[PDB]
Amino acid sequence: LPTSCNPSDMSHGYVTVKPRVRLHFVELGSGPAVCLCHGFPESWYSWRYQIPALAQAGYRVLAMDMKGYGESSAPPEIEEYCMEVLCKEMVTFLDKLGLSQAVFIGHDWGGMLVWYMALFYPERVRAVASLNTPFIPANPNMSPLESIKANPVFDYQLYFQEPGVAEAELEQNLSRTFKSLFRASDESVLSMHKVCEAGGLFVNSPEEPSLSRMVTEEEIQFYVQQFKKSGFRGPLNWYRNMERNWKWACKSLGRKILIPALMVTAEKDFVLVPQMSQHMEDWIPHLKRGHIEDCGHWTQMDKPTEVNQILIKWLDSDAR
Ligand SMILES: O=C(Cn1cc(C(=O)C(F)(F)F)c2cc(Br)ccc21)NC1CCCCCC1
Ligand SMILES: [Br-]
Repeated sequence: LPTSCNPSDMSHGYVTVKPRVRLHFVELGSGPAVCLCHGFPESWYSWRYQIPALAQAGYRVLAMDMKGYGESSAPPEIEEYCMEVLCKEMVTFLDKLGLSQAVFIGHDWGGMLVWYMALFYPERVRAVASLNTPFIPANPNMSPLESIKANPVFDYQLYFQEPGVAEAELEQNLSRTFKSLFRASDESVLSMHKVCEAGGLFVNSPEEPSLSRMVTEEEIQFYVQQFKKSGFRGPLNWYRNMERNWKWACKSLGRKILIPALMVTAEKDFVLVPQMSQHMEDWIPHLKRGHIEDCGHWTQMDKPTEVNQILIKWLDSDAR
């Protein structure tokens, strides 16, 4: 396993992007700035195997707690978590750090964010990489509701819409929640396509799940402690701006991403399947790619060595 991170041995940074919205990050290394943006329901700590490796390779790594998470602010309002607001806040973050540009690397919702940053703020994005999450141009002729209903494996997203419902289930037993979620593909105890019918994520899953081979008890407990701070409302709110996000995205239609760009697919992510990325070169002509076999949704901790090799190869070449 690559070198990991001990939270108390990190530098912890805090930037107020607006009154009452303060973003926390950890920072390691010197060199060009690289900003890592996690997914749902994660942490800066999801990048624990990439932070040392990137620092060692000659980068200044800034691993965020995204808004809603960890030591970052978690306001309750849904519209605080639309992409337009989130991206503008990441630009403010760079401004207050005095960074003209950073490389942005995201996974999952953080992947979506970094695509949006590359599209709307290219002057601030030196290069962009996404793990698992593709870049799909908004289709102005289709409602987000339609699109989500048109894919069985997105059913959990409908469950996530009604405020309070998923929060209560996810918060009920945090250790159960993270042990249930953070599993390899072959260890999965959940089906994303059968959730609204069933009445929740964990209705058919073990009350006392085993520990995945991917994680230790201590690592699970870190996530538990982080999610006692603000719970899952802010995180889930990332999913509750589908119309607002689509309207914003439509404003960028026709624009091509011309900065250096990397798309990394994961063979065994059964929601963000590799084939979802198949047309991206239409919009990102000089896209580069990596592909990780035997890798599920939780890319960074499933295949940390492979992620590190892909990112470093790309950083040291196409991205410069
Ligand atoms: O919804 C997710 C994250 N996500 C949650 C999963 C769960 O098990 C949980 F219970 F937590 F909800 C989950 C499971 C797999 Br497999 C993959 C991804 C998962 N990401 C979206 C994907 C769609 C469009 C792009 C933006 C990001
Ligand atoms: Br999966």
